[PDB]
Amino acid sequence: KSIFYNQVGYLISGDKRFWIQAHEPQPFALRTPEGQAVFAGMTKPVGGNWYVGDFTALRVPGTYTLTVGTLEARVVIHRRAYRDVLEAMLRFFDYQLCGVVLPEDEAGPWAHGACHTSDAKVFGTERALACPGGWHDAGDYGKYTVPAAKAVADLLLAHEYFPAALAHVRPMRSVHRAPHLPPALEVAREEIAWLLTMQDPATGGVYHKVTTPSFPPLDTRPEDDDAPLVLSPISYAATATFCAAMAHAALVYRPFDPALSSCCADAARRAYAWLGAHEMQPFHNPDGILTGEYGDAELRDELLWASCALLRMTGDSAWARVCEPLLDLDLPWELGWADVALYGVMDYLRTPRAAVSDDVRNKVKSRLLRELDALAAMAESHPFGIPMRDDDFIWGSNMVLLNRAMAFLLAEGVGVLHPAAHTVAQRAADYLFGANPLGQCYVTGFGQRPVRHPHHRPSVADDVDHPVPGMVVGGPNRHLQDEIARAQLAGRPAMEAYIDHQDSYSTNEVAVYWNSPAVFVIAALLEA
Ligand SMILES: OC[C@H]1CNC[C@@H](O)[C@@H]1O[C@@H]1O[C@H](CO)[C@@H](O)[C@H](O)[C@H]1O
Ligand SMILES: OC[C@H]1CNC[C@@H](O)[C@@H]1O[C@@H]1O[C@H](CO)[C@@H](O)[C@H](O)[C@H]1O
Ligand SMILES: [Ca+2]
Ligand SMILES: [Zn+2]
Repeated sequence: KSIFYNQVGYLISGDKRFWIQAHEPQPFALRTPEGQAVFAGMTKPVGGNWYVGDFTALRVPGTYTLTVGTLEARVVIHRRAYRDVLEAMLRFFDYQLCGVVLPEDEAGPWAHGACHTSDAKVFGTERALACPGGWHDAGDYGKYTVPAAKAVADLLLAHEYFPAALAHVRPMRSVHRAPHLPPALEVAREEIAWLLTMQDPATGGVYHKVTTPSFPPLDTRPEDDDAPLVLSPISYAATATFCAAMAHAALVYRPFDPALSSCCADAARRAYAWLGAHEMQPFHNPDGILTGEYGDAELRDELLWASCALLRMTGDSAWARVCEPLLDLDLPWELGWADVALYGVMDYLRTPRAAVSDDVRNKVKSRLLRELDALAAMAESHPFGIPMRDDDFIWGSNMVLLNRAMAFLLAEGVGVLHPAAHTVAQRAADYLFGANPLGQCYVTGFGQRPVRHPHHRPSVADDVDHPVPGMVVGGPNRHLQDEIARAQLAGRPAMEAYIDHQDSYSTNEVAVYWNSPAVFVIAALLEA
């Protein structure tokens, strides 16, 4: 029996809330560290056992003691409460670096030598290839094209939308090339550079992944993983998500790295030439390969994103001939990793009005507004005010929640101003930081109940005790898709289907595409 609140803190000019399981409204106070009362209010019902306490009006920064009943919590008010967590969430990408020496001056206890240096065999051939750099996908050391495209798309979007907030954070600056680009672009260049090695120079097709034939033991240090590396076959999705992320990078890097920008635009075109010459065939793990499949039977949403990305890159009206029919389909307007349509929607809507049908544009703008209203309706009925239903608590539910928060924020930039946008973003950060039924801070190294045992090979393998900070875990998953979850979590409601245990990969794994929308959301809150 306790207080559920944002364990990282609150913004001076932002919404401040706490939750408790109660039966009636209770008086509550916020005190200074000495004990003097500064704010007083009454709790109020929100659904079931849930009562809220809103202390938004308390604008004087500081470390306050919140008291309700006999319970006590330590809360923090600061003009930049989330800067530290944002910096850590952005440094996670530098911790995930493959084939790069991470020095102790930058990485501290989690420093290591260059891992996965050896070349990879192209599956079913004797041909080898060097595909170095990039990020280890998650808790495993695999490098997967499809989810990598989402991680890049998100960081580029965060820099485009919130560069002022991102300017206050510092990545592992000493491992990147000089002159130093803005923080998010410096971190994302590494993954973009790697992604280019994945494209077949012969055809323009992109390899789905570069992984060892199977998952090594959970206790493997990055440099001790020495099984042969295999390039899984070229896939439609890998190629289409690559084209999309590459054209986006071409626009963003134009004033910062013109050579990379040019290199990315040509790589996107060749990848689009591959799409029109090939069939929409889903990927399936070939015999022997037992690593993450990242499969998807629906590939029109990837074509939509790759077309719209090139439409925004070129600014050519000719591309709308291909976008506009795809924009008419009943595809889920989502932010990945498998349903990517919203990225295409965004790219289309952020293209000059002259190159698009003003009527298709309005229909697209209207669908998005209805989509936001549906997310807003869910948040209005959820006691934590998050656009979530019990059935949305799936594998990587924190990404579902963050992508939804991110959907509201992206829309603010294409004239779709929902009155719920900022509340939803605040509630999503509160949830992530401990305002959930488990009182769990879903980020490592932060809050009073941080994640101590994630499914992360460098954090399990090392003898440090504390895991790498700034890692966002998948979160509660009702399907119980691992032995530890099947064992400990049967019968538990959707939001409580989480376990802080290293073997629970379905609720406790970390990932590059789970940290990326967190970076967007946190930067949005700081900026506004
Ligand atoms: O479900 C597949 C994996 C999700 N990403 C990283 C992997 O570590 C997860 O996989 C499995 O790793 C296990 C945990 O040690 C090992 O037990 C298994 O034999 C793999 O399925
Ligand atoms: O758990 C994060 C990923 C670690 N590397 C291997 C991938 O299989 C893991 O991914 C997720 O895989 C799941 C199994 O197909 C899919 O259910 C999830 O939506 C992915 O996050
Ligand atoms: Ca898809
Ligand atoms: Zn590596």
